[PDB]
Amino acid sequence: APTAPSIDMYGSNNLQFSKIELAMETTSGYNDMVKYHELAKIKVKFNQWSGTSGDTYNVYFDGVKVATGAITGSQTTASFEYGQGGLYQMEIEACDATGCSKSAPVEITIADTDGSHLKPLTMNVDPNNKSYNTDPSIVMGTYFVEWGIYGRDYTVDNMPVDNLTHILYGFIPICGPNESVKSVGGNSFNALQTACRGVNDYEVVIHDPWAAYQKSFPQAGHEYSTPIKGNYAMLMALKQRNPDLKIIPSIGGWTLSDPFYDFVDKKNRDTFVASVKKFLKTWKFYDGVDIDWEFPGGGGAAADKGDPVNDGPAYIALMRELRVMLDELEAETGRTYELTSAIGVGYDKIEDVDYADAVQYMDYIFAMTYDFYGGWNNVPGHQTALYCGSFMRPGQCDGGGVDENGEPYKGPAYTADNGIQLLLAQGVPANKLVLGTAMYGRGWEGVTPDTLTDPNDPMTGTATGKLKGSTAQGVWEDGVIDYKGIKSFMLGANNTGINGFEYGYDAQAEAPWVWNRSTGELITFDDHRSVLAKGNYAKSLGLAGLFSWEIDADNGDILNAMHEGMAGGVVTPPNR
Repeated sequence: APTAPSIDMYGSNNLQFSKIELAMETTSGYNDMVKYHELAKIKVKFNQWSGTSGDTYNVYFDGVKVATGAITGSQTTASFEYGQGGLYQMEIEACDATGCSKSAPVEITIADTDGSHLKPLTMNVDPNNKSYNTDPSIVMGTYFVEWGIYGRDYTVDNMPVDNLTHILYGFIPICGPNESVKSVGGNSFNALQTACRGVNDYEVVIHDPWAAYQKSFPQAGHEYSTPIKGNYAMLMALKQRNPDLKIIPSIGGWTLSDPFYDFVDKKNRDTFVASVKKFLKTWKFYDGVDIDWEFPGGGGAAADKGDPVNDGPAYIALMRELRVMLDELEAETGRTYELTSAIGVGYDKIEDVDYADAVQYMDYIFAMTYDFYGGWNNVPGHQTALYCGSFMRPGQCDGGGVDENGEPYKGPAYTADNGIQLLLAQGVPANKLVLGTAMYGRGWEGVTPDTLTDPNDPMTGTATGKLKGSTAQGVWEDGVIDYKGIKSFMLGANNTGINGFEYGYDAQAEAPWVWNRSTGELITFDDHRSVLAKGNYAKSLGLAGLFSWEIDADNGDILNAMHEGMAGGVVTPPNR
């Protein structure tokens, strides 16, 4: 007396209460599927069927009073709000003037999107990824792709997190013009139309809610009724394991950049910046935002887009206004938020943005020092080289030369160093630049020995088309192959070549190749040596560190070599 509350355990997903409502077993518009609440609504039914009811109840979490209210009669509903996610030991107590009696304790879960209710994620990482003691100042970045969980079968728990400082999550789309998404075929454009139903143009949405939060991952302990699932629940648990990990959503990319070209109208930036603030309030494991606008001024997937007059000032303004917004979130939350961007480094991309201006709002620029050459045409070259290759013509490297038809080069050749120097020369600080590493090759076929102008160098040949292969080989798209695929099908464990491929390296460029003389297949990629050279280069220049696209395509070798090449190095972190 009063009789002790007895808690009705049924009808509340095992006393799991979530700050976020996520539609399950359906795909619909983003605003229909996801609803976040600053306070979780907690409802607990208890009864008291024998004896005295009492007047008032108290709820305790781990022995601390968190709520109070009136006992109704022999069955009451405890009803209150709670902000802090976590697992708690709950007891419900009933009181009158004679005394108090409490229920047995029971575990309650309040789910939040920081993973505060989650144990540290159990990892399953390829043991070929080694341990290193790289100084924590240095960036060690990679992209994890949302769609990597299907045929690529590579999931949040496979990531070598201890070897990473930054995980960039590709990709968050923007609602609006998105015809470039059609390039990918399959259901990707249609999925985005669905996600955007009922969403204002220029607002961010989750492209694939199945992958992001609906799919149950048994390696993460997910059950079908778990309130948050998918990659997102796993990234939440991953940050419980490595609290210093920075996880940042990457907006745009190659096929998702079309809406960016309408940011010349401030009204659209305003709509975008506001939706990003809300996305970050909703999805708390995220530590800022990365803008991958490919590209201010054009030259991206959309041939009918790009304005070299207006896009640069739009990008700068975008950065300015995103930084004002993240400073708000910082004031509101007490956390630190980073603002980053992946950018083209061809001279004709750099010249369209005044980065001396932009960079003051930014923590890091991810210099996309890859995709210099590839299967879109029949011209071999080093796709991710530091320096000018031996294949290049006299004056090709600095742009003063003329091509084979006597026509002038329009600018310096596509190499990582030409791009970095252009950036530094404008006043972009070295400690804000992160150098890109490829975890993939680009490739051709038809490059047989008779096409070569220098018989020692297949970069002087001519292709007949793109490299072809199967997904099991890591060829997910013609002319592109996962690094792990090159290792399995071209290098072999000793790196001396298998399946009729030979290995070669251009010492001047700092760039490897593998070439099968008989099929004419030629692949340009990053290997251990070229990545060690990129780390050396980053050390010499005082760059922020290295990042890579994309970790699912690595087998440990690239990330390991990223680490090895920065051994001993330290950098000054930036300020925004």
